Amino acid sequence: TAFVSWGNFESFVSSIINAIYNSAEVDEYEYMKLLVDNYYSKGLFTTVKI
Amino acid sequence: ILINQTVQNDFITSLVDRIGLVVIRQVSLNNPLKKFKKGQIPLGRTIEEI
Amino acid sequence: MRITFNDVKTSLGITESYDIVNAIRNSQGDNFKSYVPLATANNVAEVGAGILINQTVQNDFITSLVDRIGLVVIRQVSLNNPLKKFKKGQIPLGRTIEEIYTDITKEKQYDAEEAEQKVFEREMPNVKTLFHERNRQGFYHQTIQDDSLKTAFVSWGNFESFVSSIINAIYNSAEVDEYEYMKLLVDNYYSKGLFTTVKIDEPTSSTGALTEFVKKMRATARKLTLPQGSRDWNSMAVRTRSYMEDLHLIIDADLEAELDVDVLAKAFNMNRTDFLGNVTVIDGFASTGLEAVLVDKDWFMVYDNLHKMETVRNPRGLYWNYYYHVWQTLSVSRFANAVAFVSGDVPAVTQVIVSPNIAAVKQGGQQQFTAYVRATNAKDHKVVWSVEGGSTGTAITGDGLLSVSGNEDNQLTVKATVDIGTEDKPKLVVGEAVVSIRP
Repeated sequence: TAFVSWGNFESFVSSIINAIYNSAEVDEYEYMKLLVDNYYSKGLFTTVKI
Repeated sequence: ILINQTVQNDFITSLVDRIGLVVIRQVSLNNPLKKFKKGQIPLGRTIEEI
Repeated sequence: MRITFNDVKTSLGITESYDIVNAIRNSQGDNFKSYVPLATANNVAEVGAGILINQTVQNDFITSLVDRIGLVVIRQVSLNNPLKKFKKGQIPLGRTIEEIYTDITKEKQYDAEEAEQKVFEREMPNVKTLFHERNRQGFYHQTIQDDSLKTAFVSWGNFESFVSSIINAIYNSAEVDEYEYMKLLVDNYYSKGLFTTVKIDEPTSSTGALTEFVKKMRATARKLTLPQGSRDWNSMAVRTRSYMEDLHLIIDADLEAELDVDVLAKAFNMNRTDFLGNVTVIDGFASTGLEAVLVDKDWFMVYDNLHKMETVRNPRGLYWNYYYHVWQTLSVSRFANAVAFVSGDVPAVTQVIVSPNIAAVKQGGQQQFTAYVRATNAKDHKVVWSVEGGSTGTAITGDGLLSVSGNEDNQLTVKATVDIGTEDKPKLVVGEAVVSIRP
């Protein structure tokens, strides 16, 4: 009921799957950053004072 | 409905609902007394009856 | 009839600082000593600035003969508008434009035992919309009295050139107005507090302040284009990214000159200091604090609906009337990145954005709202949540979770408030969302 053209309907439909993949990529980046933060939190880095 | 207002679809509240059909009503009127009419007078103004 | 003028002086509308003739005459070793040997100094001085109204001058040898006009020059001018590359196509029919964006979702943990009873569980995607419409309708009117214009010219070339210049003036005026409208778009967007404000010290106070401006510009430009995206540079607070080839920075001429003379003429390897995005120089902004604006190409939503020109003739007055009608839509998109570099005293918090701005919930329903605070400093501010439905049993928690009363039917407004003022005079910044109720 929100569309009057099948092209717009399908174009809007595909964006949901695209958003799913974007969310997956963002979460992967966040996990990779959390690895470094956790390593520092456990005190296993070599700390140089600046 | 007199004077419509914007309506959002139930699945997604951001999208708005469109219109899918417009119809133009057409009527024709006639007068029933046209059978009592006489011809035309191209030139002149007055009719004399004797 | 015969329109004539009498006893008009050559000093029409002139306020002179000093009399140059008197300065030359009363010169004793002054800087005007070089003009003493000149013979026709007074004659040159009284006419050199130009004459506004001329009169008949008789020939100096034969009094009866009258001096004639030797040369006639007609000046032509063409004006354009720099911001024409940002215009979109045409809209023949309809009025409104709808823009739709969809955002990312969340993650859930794997649970085989829990999956037994939740196979058909559903959760809706996050999408939001923006709307634009036509808002400019204008016309330009010009009259031409060609038959009565013939006595002022002696050559058909001059007559045609004058008529063509009259015609071209309309297009020049249209171009000027279009430029002004598209500058007003940016001024209005800033005035409504929708830009992301970057607080600089001053572009003219000191070289340190100017190089700090350069550093902040480069940092913001880099931050705009990260591949993973961000939701800190747009008014709709959606996760989006930009591209360096699409970023446009608009500045003014005094800032450009300050750049060139201060941090480029003394900088070895100047490529480490110059501007990053595509640079456009305008004649400044009306707003007090604005100096530079960095936007995305898709920021502008300028379309045109009508461009036509129609003429009419007066058979009794013997003249033509030309009307040039222009209709346009002038709007901007809140889904694009838009940063404004502002120097001066700006508030700590510029705006608060509630991510679901339109919602619809059931009577026994719940809804989660998220508030984004656009702060110009590094201090973190806390929000307070409220609901103005008016009925008992409807309440919002301190984390933005709203629960609706089981028996009510009223429109609900959710309000997130931040206090940036001091005691006895609070300064509140308010973000609002609208909620509809289903039975």
